[PDB]
Amino acid sequence: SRFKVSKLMAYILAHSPWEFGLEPDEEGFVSIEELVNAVRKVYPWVTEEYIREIVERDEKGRYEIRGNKIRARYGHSYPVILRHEEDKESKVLYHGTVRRNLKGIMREGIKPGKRQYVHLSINYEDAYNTGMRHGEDVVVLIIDAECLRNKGYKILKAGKKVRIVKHVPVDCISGIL
Amino acid sequence: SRFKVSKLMAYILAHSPWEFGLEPDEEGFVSIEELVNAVRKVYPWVTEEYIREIVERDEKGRYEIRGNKIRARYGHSYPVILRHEEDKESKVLYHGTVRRNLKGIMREGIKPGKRQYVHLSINYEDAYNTGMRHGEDVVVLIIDAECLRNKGYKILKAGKKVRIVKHVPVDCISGIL
Ligand SMILES: NC(=O)c1ccc[n+]([C@@H]2O[C@H](COP(=O)([O-])OP(=O)(O)OC[C@H]3O[C@@H](n4cnc5c(N)ncnc54)[C@H](O)[C@@H]3O)[C@@H](O)[C@H]2O)c1
Ligand SMILES: NC(=O)c1ccc[n+]([C@@H]2O[C@H](COP(=O)([O-])OP(=O)(O)OC[C@H]3O[C@@H](n4cnc5c(N)ncnc54)[C@H](O)[C@@H]3O)[C@@H](O)[C@H]2O)c1
Ligand SMILES: [Cl-]
Ligand SMILES: [Cl-]
Ligand SMILES: [Cl-]
Repeated sequence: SRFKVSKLMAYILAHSPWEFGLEPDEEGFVSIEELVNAVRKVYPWVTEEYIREIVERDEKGRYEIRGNKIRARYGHSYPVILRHEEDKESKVLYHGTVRRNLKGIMREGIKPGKRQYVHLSINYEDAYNTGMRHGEDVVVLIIDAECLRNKGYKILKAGKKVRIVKHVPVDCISGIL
Repeated sequence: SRFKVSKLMAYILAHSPWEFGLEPDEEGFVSIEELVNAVRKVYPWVTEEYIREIVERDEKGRYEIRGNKIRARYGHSYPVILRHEEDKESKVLYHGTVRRNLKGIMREGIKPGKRQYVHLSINYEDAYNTGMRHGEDVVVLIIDAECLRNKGYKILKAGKKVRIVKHVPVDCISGIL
């Protein structure tokens, strides 16, 4: 299925490319035919046209093709240089987490942890879906983006609905749902 | 949670699809995006990727995806046409029920009742758990599957653990757990 192939694409591109012999450039980009060969290791119906259709029909916009190079735009577990467009439009953003983290967040703000950035969503639905990775008892913080920027933070457009920012101080959290 | 959304998928696919606007075919298949859109009236965060993940991780293999369509494989409360492969490898199967039904079963054998088929399990554990739906005083009948096949019956692979047979005569009940 496209879903299964996409999961392997995320694994290869965002998490363990070297296991397959790929060498991401400093922005995550690999050659698409190396990627296609690696995916056929597992799913041999896959071709370059199939990879491209997945990229182009992705509602997240989580993949990016440039020439015959391809990457995950965001969410890697390894360091990448993220040179993304600034979001200046959004007034409200959302961060999904589990309730046990509120204690930390309300006194520390939202911190990027082991990533370069904190990940937000322009929709509460997406923030909830992502906050679910850490457990059942999901809460979604409402974030004041104009307040973020006025503190001097820049908000980048990592995906269609994903937004990233170095940090969210408590002052910028305007509700919990 | 995956629990609640799987329960809603079971309700929709196996019990009440019409109330959601879906129109199962003669085999119980609905379009996946129709299903996703139905589930999102209750759990608005649910995506098609989340539903495909549930199908994949279901330890029963109770859902089936065929192309862009999805069904419950067995266990509907409404009548559906069942074209599953024949199980020839299992030698013993299990039927979980409650003690009060023993008087009926030993008089008559195991009867499909409202369903097209009796539902058996590959696994003693799962037979027990399913039997608990009808009360707390559960007994699991050991069924001679080789006997059923020598008697004519065709046993089918409804699920990865579920097997279905039209009727189990008393002569085929090898014991009581
Ligand atoms: N969480 C969201 O709202 C959201 C939005 C869009 C995309 N995503 C995607 O999900 C993945 C990242 O998941 P994630 O956002 O859970 O990050 P993560 O998986 O790296 O986990 C970091 C966790 O730390 C928690 N945390 C942050 N500040 C804290 C503090 N001060 N004290 C205690 N805990 C704190 C966060 O809420 C989060 O649960 C990426 O692929 C990203 O693109 C998440
Ligand atoms: N019974 C099991 O061990 C078992 C195994 C695998 C899956 N399941 C699943 O459980 C769901 C319901 O299955 P079920 O088997 O509980 O059936 P069911 O819920 O449709 O109820 C039928 C009941 O009638 C009882 N019965 C059968 N013959 C009888 C007789 N002659 N006299 C009196 N009572 C009699 C059965 O033991 C059962 O308790 C289905 O989705 C099915 O796939 C059940
Ligand atoms: Cl990922
Ligand atoms: Cl505007
Ligand atoms: Cl059910």
